[PDB]
Amino acid sequence: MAALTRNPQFQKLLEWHRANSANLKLRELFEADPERFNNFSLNLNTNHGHILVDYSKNLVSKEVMQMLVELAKSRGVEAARDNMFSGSKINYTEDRAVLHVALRNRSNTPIKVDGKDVMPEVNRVLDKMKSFCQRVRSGDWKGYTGKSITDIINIGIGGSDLGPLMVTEALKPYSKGGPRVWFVSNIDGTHIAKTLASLSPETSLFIIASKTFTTQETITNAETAKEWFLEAAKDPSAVAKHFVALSTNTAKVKEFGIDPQNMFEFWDWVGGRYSLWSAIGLSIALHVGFDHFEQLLSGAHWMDQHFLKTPLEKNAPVLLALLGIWYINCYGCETHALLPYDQYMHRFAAYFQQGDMESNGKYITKSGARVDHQTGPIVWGEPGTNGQHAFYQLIHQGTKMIPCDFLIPVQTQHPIRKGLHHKILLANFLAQTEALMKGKLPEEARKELQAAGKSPEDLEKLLPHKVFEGNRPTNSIVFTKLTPFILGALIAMYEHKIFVQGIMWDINSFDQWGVELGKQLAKKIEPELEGSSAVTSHDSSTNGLISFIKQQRDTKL
Amino acid sequence: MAALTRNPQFQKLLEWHRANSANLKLRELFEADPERFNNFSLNLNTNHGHILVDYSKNLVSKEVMQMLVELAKSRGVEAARDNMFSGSKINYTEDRAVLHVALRNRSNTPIKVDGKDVMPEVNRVLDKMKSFCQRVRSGDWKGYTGKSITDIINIGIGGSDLGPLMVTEALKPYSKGGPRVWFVSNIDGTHIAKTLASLSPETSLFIIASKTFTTQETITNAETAKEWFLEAAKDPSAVAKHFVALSTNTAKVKEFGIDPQNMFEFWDWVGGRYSLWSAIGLSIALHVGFDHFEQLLSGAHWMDQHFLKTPLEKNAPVLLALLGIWYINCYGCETHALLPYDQYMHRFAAYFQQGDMESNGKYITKSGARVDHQTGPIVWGEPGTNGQHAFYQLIHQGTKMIPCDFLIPVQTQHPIRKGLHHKILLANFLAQTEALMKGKLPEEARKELQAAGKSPEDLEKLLPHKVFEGNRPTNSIVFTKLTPFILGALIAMYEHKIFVQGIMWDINSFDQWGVELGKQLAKKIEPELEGSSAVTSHDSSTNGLISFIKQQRDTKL
Repeated sequence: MAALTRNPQFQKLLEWHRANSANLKLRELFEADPERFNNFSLNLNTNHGHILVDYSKNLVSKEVMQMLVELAKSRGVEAARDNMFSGSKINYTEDRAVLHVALRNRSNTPIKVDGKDVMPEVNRVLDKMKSFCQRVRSGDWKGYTGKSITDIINIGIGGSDLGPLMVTEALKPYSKGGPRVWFVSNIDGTHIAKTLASLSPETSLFIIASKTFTTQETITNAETAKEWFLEAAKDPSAVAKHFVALSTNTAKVKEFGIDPQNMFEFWDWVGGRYSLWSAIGLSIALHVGFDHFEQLLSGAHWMDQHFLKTPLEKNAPVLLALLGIWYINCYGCETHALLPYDQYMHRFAAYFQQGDMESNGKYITKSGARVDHQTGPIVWGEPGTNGQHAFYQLIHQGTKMIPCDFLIPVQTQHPIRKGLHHKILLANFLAQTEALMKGKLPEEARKELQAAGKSPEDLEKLLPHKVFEGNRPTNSIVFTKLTPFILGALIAMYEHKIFVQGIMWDINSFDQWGVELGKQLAKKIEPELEGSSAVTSHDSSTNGLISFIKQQRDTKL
Repeated sequence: MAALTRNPQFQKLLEWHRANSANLKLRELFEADPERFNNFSLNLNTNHGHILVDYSKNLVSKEVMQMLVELAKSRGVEAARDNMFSGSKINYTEDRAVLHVALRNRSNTPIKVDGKDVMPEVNRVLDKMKSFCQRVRSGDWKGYTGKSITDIINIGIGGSDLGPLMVTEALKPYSKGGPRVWFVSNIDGTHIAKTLASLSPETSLFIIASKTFTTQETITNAETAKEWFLEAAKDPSAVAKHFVALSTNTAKVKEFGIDPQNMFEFWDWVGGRYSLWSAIGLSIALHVGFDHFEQLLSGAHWMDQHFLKTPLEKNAPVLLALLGIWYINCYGCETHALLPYDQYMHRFAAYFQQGDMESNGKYITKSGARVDHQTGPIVWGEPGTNGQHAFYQLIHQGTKMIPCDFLIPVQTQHPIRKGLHHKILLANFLAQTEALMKGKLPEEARKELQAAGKSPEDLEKLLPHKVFEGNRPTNSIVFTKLTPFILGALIAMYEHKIFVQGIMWDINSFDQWGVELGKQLAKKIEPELEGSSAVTSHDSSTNGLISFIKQQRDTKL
């Protein structure tokens, strides 16, 4: 077996689930205990707003929570956490530290890697970012014709794209006085082409986000951008005015035409999917200003300290992680839905698809043994209320159990019509989790059908269709306002949730060996597509698809 | 029990799966049979491009496919299809026809509901759409100060939002000369506020899209837009120059204050999630032109005819449906990933979240029996290569089985860098399904590590992490180019896939009773949010969350 399944606290939990989970009914749990909300929620005061983590609408009793906390302890969560924070090389397959927490370590307490404090270098790069932000935002940094920069274009993939995109989208109201920001990520030529179409080479600055500065899709996009730029500027020395790098590859950066002074460094202990807090967040700082970026870091730091200092039984990321374990390893739920009732947060779910799924979509444990249990879930979701009119039909009346996190700010950034829109938004946020829990009983639906004037025959036929079984569990995460600080705390909270789950599963949340095979095979296919010759080097499907491509690419429609 | 589970062909299939499925190995299937691609793919010639549906990388043999087709016949798929196309009231809980196929019936062969041909009214509304599009796009239609329209704003949610948004995004290259299009859907005031901030009341045309014309989000947004407009125009007669309605509800459209000549009608037999083909598609036609809209309809019509006339064994939507049944009801896969390698198609997956999940997220059958089997899957995805660098780690090396549809056009709309970007995009499209199929054996990974110069200790430690188990099934759907016609065919193909699955499960794909409870409970909560007094009328969680909102809404941040 594996570490988790051999653990006696896990075995006890699974045994309890087998014998008792059918007796867990949300309606009954609330009726039996008026203190349920009080006992199954955390009201966190950050001093910059409150975050309420209400986990009371979950299929758990006091005893279940106790068993879950005991399991976290006996899986080594507390020790593993302290090891991360101290710079221990917990990314064991790559022999690397895991120190996104250092990037936002506002206290500046030394954190050592190989006996050396990383904080001076973290702060040196932050200082460089601040200076660059002043130069660009003030208009002092001039393009090749002497004009101020109006547009920033981040070119990067995965961890170099999703974070900056999600955060600038979420913090749009804080971008007054900032340049417009654009994100190019797909190798699909559509992405860069449609972006460049709306830009002037005179006033556009490109940020090339790549640690190695050899990333294929990113560098291809970067080179396309440079070609477009040079068509107008006709001067290779002008590239330094319009291109900067988030990288450590000084030689390659200089080769590209970028001034090495404008290379913003980060470190091997910064995972791509944990990198927005580093130099990778430069586009955030440019867009909303460095002050707001520091606030984002500070919110994450607050949550880091919460995670570090708080007993497990009232520790927010730990409890979220444990509820996830309960649903994944005991109920067997494949997915986890993130449903923010906030249009600004429209890329939040997509961000945590990488954060969660690339971290914990794993199957080999620390010992090298294959797991004999489930690991990371499929993360998905769309903002409310839109989801209600798209897929909530399935959540309410389908055949899947789907743990959902509902998220909302109390205060809106746009209190139009004396708060009418936000009142309705809040009402829907509250109603949906209430509905998911309560359902609608036959006696309730029957009276509605009778009042609607349905015949006895029609009523009988329609009745089961109108019944909601309910008992569908949710978390509700409510926060004062979606400020840079609060957003930072929320992202960090989920980062640590993912960490806790990874430790409990005995997997490495911080490597990504599963991307290698696709990369290898793509490099082999690339040169085969050129020219008219038949490709026979693969399986018949791959060959057949290539044949179709070669036959169809010249057809005039 | 239910119709599917009681069916002897289904029980035979399930028994076969139990006894034989573990012996299905994709790598070996391809090695043993050079004709595999040829035997498990459909190359459809539409005369306006080809669509290759390659299902050969699925965990199926000839025997499995035979059993699946026999099951479709035993479940009465052909008769049910014919009933849909003939105007029979197959939406049995609402006693309605299901006639999205009539909307795009280019042949104009009569389709009767209640003994009356629907085609004259379908065509009357299309003619009205054509005339209106000509007037607006030409610049002839003037706003209240006498200026041409520059911006179109669709206000609607769910079925009245997702289709037009997805299609205008996918067909962006065909929008040159057309007005800018905006989509407002969320009640969240951010959505309308940020849209209106970028617009002038003088040159903006609002399209209020709602089947019922009573949806709270849509009517509230519409009223907010009207108030903003009238603050500038100060003349109720000016509304007729700036507001049109797409609806079935003439009375409510009139009540809102829109001229009947500004109403584009559709019918009760047009489901919201099947409505883009109707008047609801007005924003598409305005953006890309009515000619391109007609091409979209024509593509759907081609696929409708394919579905209607083709033997099941060679019928694309039927085969896709059956493969889905195989994975859902035999393998127990919760999800289905849609992965278009096309940035323009970035909202395709989101569209089919509604299309699939709202249709087949059901639990009551035609006989009134509760299902004792799985129904509709959770649909999700992001376009390649973006999804590729986010979550494919889990697809390759997690603990979930995830059927994936990979989609790509052979010809790009933007063949920049002499086709370099598209070459890389195609290579990745091909490599990923190859990688998912093939995997990488321990001995293959061992040789790679040996060649890398790894010590025996370092090799043994890393080895298991580098293994890819493979045997992960995919469909590859490749088409000549993403034109309006081909897009129409692709959407219709999935519509019919969803239909076939619904018939086989004995559920109603065309109602949506599961959205009612949330609406009811939100109406009750709305007035409770007003004032500072505590709410005690709900469960303690709902009460506690309301208390938090009331306590936090006045804090300065």
